[PDB]
Amino acid sequence: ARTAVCCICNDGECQSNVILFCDMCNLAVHQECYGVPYIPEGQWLCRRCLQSPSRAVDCALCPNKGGAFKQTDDGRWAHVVCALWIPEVCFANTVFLEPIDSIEHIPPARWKLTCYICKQRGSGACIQCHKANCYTAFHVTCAQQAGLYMKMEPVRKTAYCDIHTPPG
Ligand SMILES: [Pr+3]
Ligand SMILES: [Zn+2]
Ligand SMILES: [Zn+2]
Ligand SMILES: [Zn+2]
Ligand SMILES: [Zn+2]
Ligand SMILES: [Zn+2]
Repeated sequence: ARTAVCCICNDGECQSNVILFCDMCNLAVHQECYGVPYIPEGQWLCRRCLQSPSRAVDCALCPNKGGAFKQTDDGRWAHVVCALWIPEVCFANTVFLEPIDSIEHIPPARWKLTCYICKQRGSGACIQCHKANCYTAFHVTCAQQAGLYMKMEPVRKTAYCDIHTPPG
């Protein structure tokens, strides 16, 4: 395996929890952000390149492409980071961080919000600014690519619009 920031947490701090590179698509992920408890001595492939090596995939939860995908339990693909941040979604196995399931428990309202970053409605499940009584909505990956503050912390997962970026 080959051991640039982890595209799930956007942190470059490598260490016991290394950043792996897919030997086919050059995806870079922490073994703990993507669910890789054992690293192979030879080539490592992400789940997308194991299954759909010559075809990119769509996220079931956002309109954006690229980054780190797992299969869902219902015939789709989703971003790890989208599954992490949407409250009703989860991972069936929390060590392997797969499959992504419970997408059917997302309230229809999330698909009716308008992402204020890409301005699209109905193309993914939005989350909202964690600020009380701020209703600004965004896709998880749109918040990531736009550089909004997004923190997971022992586990609370708080994301903020640019008005409400918290002290730090
Ligand atoms: Pr299920
Ligand atoms: Zn990471
Ligand atoms: Zn790959
Ligand atoms: Zn996504
Ligand atoms: Zn968006
Ligand atoms: Zn806000």
